[PDB]
Amino acid sequence: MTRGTTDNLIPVYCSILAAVVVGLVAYIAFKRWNSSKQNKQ
Amino acid sequence: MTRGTTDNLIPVYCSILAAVVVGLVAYIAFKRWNSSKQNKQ
Repeated sequence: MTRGTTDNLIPVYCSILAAVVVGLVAYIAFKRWNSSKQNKQ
Repeated sequence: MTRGTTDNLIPVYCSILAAVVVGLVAYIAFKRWNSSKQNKQ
């Protein structure tokens, strides 16, 4: 619940990283699925 | 480069977490876009 009682701060790397990762995969996944084919992943 | 010579170990929480997060958002995003509408995000 407290997670180190940092209240959004300490976990800056895991937060910024996870964000870029999620969004990134979404930008490519949502784009590739927008119309692009798979052709053997 | 070595990061403790553990080769993917310490960052088990950030790894497992980021994974579930990314995939999750993808399962909902890829599903909602599969046909579901937005109607004001």
